[PDB]
Amino acid sequence: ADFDAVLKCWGPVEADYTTIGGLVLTRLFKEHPETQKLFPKFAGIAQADIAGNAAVSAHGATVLKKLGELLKAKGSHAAILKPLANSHATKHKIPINNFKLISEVLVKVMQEKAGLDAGGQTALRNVMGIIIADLEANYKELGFS
Ligand code: HEM
Repeated sequence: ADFDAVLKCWGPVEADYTTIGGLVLTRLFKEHPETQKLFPKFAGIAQADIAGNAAVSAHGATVLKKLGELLKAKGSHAAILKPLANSHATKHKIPINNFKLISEVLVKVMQEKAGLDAGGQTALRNVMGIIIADLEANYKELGFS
């Protein structure tokens, strides 16, 4: 049910993953400035210059596309999410807490831009909690605790 609740508001997100993606990463770097150093391609860009940066928006689209693919998948999740844990722990070196930060940014962006109401916000927090718990478990399998 919670996946369906999010999907009832996903139209404006998938309509323009680049614009919405840029809003998400811009807001992440604004509100949680310590996250910006986790993207070496973007670390050091003055905050005022992020909203208009096309590469930031393209990278925001990547996360939103993958979340959409996690919402619409008819086969194994687990198979979509294990590779994500692997790359984020071993290649990108992203501490787990950062996933909670980006999830809360997305909740707020969807409230503002995608009509996600109180119940939908709870549903999205539940979905993101499922995802984050799986990432955390897979991180631990790799030795990250
Ligand atoms: C559930 C949340 C997230 C999803 C679905 C997601 C998804 C992705 C995907 C699909 C890629 C490209 C393929 C790969 O390398 O695995 C990627 C790359 C990356 N992600 Fe994430 N990500 C998430 C959260 C984060 C967070 C919280 C950060 C840092 C705050 C982060 C930082 C990165 C970086 C640095 C890359 C590499 C970008 C590049 O190659 O320039 N991701 N992510």
